[PDB]
Formats: sequence, structure tokens, C-alpha cells
Amino acid sequence: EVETFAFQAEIAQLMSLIINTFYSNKEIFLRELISNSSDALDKIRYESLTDPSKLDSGKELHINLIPNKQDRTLTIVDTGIGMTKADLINNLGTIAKSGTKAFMEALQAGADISMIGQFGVGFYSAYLVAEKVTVITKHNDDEQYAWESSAGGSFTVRTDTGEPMGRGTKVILHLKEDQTEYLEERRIKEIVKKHSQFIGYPITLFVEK
Ligand SMILES: O=C1Nc2ccc(F)cc2C1=O
Repeated sequence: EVETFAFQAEIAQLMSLIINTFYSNKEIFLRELISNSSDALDKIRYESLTDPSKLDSGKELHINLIPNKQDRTLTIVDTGIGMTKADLINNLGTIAKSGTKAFMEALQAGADISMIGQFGVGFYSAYLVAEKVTVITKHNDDEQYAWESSAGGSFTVRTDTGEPMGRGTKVILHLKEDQTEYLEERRIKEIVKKHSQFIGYPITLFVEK
């Protein structure tokens, strides 16, 4: 059972802007996704302070970076609070309608694309490098779901039947054919050290066979 939804008009505009605007500093996508994971890990930690039973689905608060050259995917896994089905349909837990407005206003008022995270819509920077994005998420209060979109104005949501996650979010980036540099160990390391050296959770960069 696959449900197809249409993006809000403002969100579809944001995605086509990111896809079509000539902009060479694409590496900032990893900083935004890692920052989104750190925000989700902060949320589960804060709720765990007043209720330790919320960590029953997983006590480790970490971030893993998993490149795969065979599938040409870069996956960002975190054990954060996760997202419900309502969260997924509601623009992946963001206030994307108002955040897109302030972002597009700034883009004509001097700002550039690298400042996308300052308006809460940093997740969509994934389409700077990915032709398709798959999001697997598991919140304590809901089941495991799979969000997917190749842009084009629509996305799909389905119950995920694959490997159970416990709790957290998995962002799979199906990279464009000319963006395979972000599958290289030294390139990923350089970006993490440059843009995410002070993240308060362990970041493990997986290596390949
Ligand atoms: O990619 C990276 N992960 C890391 C974790 C710890 C650290 F000190 C550096 C790095 C990287 O560059």
C-alpha cells in the first residue's frame, strides 16, 4: 500500500529552486542533515531526562555515515526521536511553509543557499546532490514508515517492511551520477571536520570492502 501525496506549493517551489539554481558549494547538505540528526538526538535526550523509559527502544545516541558505491547511496543514520506518520506527511516535522517564505525572501535580499538551515528547511538541501531521497523513521508512538521523493511535486509514504530500526531516522541519498565524490572516505571526512566538528554526539564514518 503506497500513498502518493502532493507537496505544498511553497515546498515544491523550494525543491525546484534547490535543483535548478546553479550553486557549486553543494557539500553543505551533509552539515544540514547532521544538524537535523543532532536536533533529533537532543529531543529524545530531553524527553529521557524526565522519563528514562523512552530510551527502551535504544540507549545509544549516535550518528553513522554509511557510503555504498555499489548502490551509489550515502546514508545518514541517527537514533534520535524519530518521526510519526503525521510528522512525515507534515513536511518531515518542520514548519516548512513559513520557513520557505523567509528563505526565498532572503535569497533575493543578498542571502545564498548555504544559509538554508537558518530557516528550518535544511533537509531539502539533500536534493543538491541526490536525485531521490528515501527516509526510514521510527518514533516511539508510531510504526516504521518509508518516505520517498524524486522531487517532481510528489512524494510517497508506506509502512516499512524491512529491517526494524528501534528508534531514529535513516536518510538514504541516491546520489546523482556526477556527485559520487561524496562516497569517498577522505571527502566525507573533510566535510565533517569542516562543518560539524562540534556536534555533541559520536559520528562514525563506515568504510567499504
Ligand atoms: O567523518 C568523520 N567522522 C569523525 C569522527 C570523529 C572525528 F574526530 C573526526 C571525524 C571525521 O572526519
